[PDB]
Amino acid sequence: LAKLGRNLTAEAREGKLDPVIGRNKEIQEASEILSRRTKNNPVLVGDAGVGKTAVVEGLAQAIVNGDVPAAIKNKEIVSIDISGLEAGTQYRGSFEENVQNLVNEVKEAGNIILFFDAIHQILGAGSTGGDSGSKGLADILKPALSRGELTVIGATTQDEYRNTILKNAALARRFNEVKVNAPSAENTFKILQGIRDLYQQHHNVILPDEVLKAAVDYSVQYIPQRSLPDKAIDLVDVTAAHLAAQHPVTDVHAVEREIETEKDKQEKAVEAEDFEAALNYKTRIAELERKIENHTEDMKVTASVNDVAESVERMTGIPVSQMGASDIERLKDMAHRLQDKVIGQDKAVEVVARAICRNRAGFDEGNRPIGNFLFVGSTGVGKTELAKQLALDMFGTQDAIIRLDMSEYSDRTAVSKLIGTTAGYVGYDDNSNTLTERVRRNPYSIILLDAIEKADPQVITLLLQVLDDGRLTDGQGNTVNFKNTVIIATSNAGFGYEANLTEDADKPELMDRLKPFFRPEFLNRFNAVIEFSHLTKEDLSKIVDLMLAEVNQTLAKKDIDLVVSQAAKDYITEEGYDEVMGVRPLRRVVEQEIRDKVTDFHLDHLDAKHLEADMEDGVLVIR
Amino acid sequence: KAVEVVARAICRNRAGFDEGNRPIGNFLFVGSTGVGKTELAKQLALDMFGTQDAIIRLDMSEYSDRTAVSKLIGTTAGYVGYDDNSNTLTERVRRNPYSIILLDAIEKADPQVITLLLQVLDDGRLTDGQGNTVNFKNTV
Amino acid sequence: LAKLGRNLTAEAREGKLDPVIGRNKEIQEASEILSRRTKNNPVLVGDAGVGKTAVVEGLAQAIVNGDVPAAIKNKEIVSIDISGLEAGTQYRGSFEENVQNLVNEVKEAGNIILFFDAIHQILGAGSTGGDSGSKGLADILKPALSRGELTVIGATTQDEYRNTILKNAALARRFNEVKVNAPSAENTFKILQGIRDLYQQHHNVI
Repeated sequence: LAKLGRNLTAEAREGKLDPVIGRNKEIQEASEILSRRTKNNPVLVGDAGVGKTAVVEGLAQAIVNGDVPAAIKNKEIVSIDISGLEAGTQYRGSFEENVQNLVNEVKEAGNIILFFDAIHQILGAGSTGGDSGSKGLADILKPALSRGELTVIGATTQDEYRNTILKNAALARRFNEVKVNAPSAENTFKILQGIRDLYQQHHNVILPDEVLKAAVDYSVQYIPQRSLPDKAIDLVDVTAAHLAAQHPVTDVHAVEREIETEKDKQEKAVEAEDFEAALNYKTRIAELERKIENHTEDMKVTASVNDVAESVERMTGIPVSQMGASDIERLKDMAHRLQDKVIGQDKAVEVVARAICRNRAGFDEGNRPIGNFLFVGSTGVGKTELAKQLALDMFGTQDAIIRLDMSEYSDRTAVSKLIGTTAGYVGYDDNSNTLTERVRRNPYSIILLDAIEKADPQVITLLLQVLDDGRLTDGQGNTVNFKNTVIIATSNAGFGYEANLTEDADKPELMDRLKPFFRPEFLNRFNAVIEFSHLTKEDLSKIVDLMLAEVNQTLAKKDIDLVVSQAAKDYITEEGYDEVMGVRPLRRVVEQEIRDKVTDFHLDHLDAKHLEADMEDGVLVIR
Repeated sequence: KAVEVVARAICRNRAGFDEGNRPIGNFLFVGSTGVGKTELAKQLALDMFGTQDAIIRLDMSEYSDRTAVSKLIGTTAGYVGYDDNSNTLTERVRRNPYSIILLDAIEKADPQVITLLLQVLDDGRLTDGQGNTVNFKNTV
Repeated sequence: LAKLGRNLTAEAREGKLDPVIGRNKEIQEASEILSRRTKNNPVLVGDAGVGKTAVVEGLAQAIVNGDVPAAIKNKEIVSIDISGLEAGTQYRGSFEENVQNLVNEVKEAGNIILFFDAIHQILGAGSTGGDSGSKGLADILKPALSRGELTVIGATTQDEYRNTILKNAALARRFNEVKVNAPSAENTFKILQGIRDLYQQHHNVI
């Protein structure tokens, strides 16, 4: 049926396959794929182009070489291309007979195996979910499964397998589950030596062992993707692309165009039978051809392994050139690296970092999402620095984070004064535009529940009781499976007191103040809690030292950099350390005080490097 | 002193001294209708932009919590969706990413109605009801 | 496929292009556009007739003159006109075979690059937003992206790129983002001297 398709054993008989190894255990697991006499259609799993096809091609290779038992002797494999469904019908004719014509050859041809890369869409012409009623093959093959005539094999998503329950009588009573995969870095390296000999000749590049190791050992730290085993190709591909910026302009064709001229004269010298001239041209061209071929030797492509490691930053934008051998370095130092940029209490990192530590170390129970975190505080700096700064040390950019706005969950005001009514609480922020499509790209993300208190304890109770098993069944009956997800829930906290030096006198009573909108069943699921702790009349200058740095970092884009006095604090803090507000005035005073004065002197075209921001009597007079 | 508030924002932007992500900044004029209400927005538009194009007025009269029972334009449910992306909000914001916004008379509504826009102007970006993001440049 | 289109390198070989410069950094950024062996379909950005086509024409010029590495030697560029979709069918026949016939030449002809000025509408016959279900090319090319047969390149609005999330598996796992543009007035002036010699002769003006 490779007519109509691709005969995979025929390409195996011709040596057309990539002999990748280390996947031998999945060929060992293919001992049952080939041997089961009935009800024998497995359920493979893998990524798009993962190479689980290459396993079955590796199985086909095992069939050609006789590395298989006699149960599968002389059994051909053909890949049936369902993606070419309806091709050639013009949507005026029919295809369903070309499906029964797949059956009509192999039922009598005898000893045919059939293959697919990945299918769920076959059950469109069958029993499926959202794509029910569409065109497919199952209307012809679902009988073939029930009859036991055709066995067609291939992979899909393990969570897509849930639709077996729709027609379990045809699918559950004919299938057997495969153990998914185990892409270890140990077998990666031997493959990576196979990868260079496949690609390093493309760009005249050398990819030694330290580059292959660095392509995974250095990159694994910053790749949360399932596509890591092939990320090493991207790094050496982009490396050659960036190294190719050295020699894009060799005029190899300047000599080739000379040869085509001299050869064109040579052809005319021959027709005139002038062979002193014809020989002279063959003489020159031979030298000219040797000149071209020798240009290759002046274009050796050699990255340093440090340059390959720098490729990880160039096309990602993640400032990590300082690294590293950083399996442990990040575990211990990212916690210290955080607090250098934090404005608030210091014990918050020990709560959140340890969960990033024990997971990355691998010391975590068999089924736990990271753990449920609760930060009690108020809006602004205290609310957002933790989630933002963790995301930049964990993941580097503003991608793997979702904010759950409880403002859409106001029990008091949900009468469509704002976004909607009470009925808007369900369904939309369960799987709709857009929740799940971001959870699937980022199974691992930061969840932020913004300000718990807006709703009934049952609203908030739904998510947290369900995060025990790292799995949530949505309104449509589909299950989202959570990997390694951290939730930082947030509330509007505080406490009323006698004197500002007695704010921290009543420690557990913060939870009693916040009690009305939750219960101990909600509280006891959290990892000890992160406190309310306040802005102190203490080293305020650390905020001012960073803000002043943000001024010059902002001005540095136009090569503008002033001297800024540390005495700027003396006018800022006067409102800054007000316990009523916290860190509210800090940004408002600086962005008003300096910004306007530096603007007035750019008009005089004065060089910033010789101007000094020196305040006098609470007024900034830049020198 | 009203010009020193509004002109400086037209000055520091045009000079290029502005943080990496700020729409211009949020301004509030407390006053009453007539001359005091409208001269600032109109006269700034003629010195910034010269004609009656880059300016939208958000009528809070459509946001009366007390009277939205369809005595006038509509009910409470008319508060959402229409003055978020509908005929015509966004097609004017796309021609004029930079425009003057006028919120006419805050007091007509619940603080949560007015709170929506202003908490979202921090990053110069607003996600609408259809899941699309409007990106604000240099908007006052 | 310039039949059916416009062969941009052929017009580059004939000296039919406007040699605008100052955009060399976007040709330097086209070092990856030409060289990436797989998952190599960039995401350009620009204004309508901005001349980001002129960059790729400037890239085509770089290919003709050998100002490019060997990764892209003898690689032709053709502009495939999606705006002529359904042209000649009378809305009685079909076009989807004339799409598979774009594939059928270049898959075996070898060493063809394909171009578009600006596309979002391809995913109408695919996965898009408001214009989902309309006619397009993506039903034939989205497999071609997954297979790695055809790479077609061009620009759009950077905010329109948000629809990648709909079929990220075909689009996010096959694309790379371009740094948009930087039209400075410094390089404008040298162009402006090129603009007068192109137009000042039209009206006998200096």
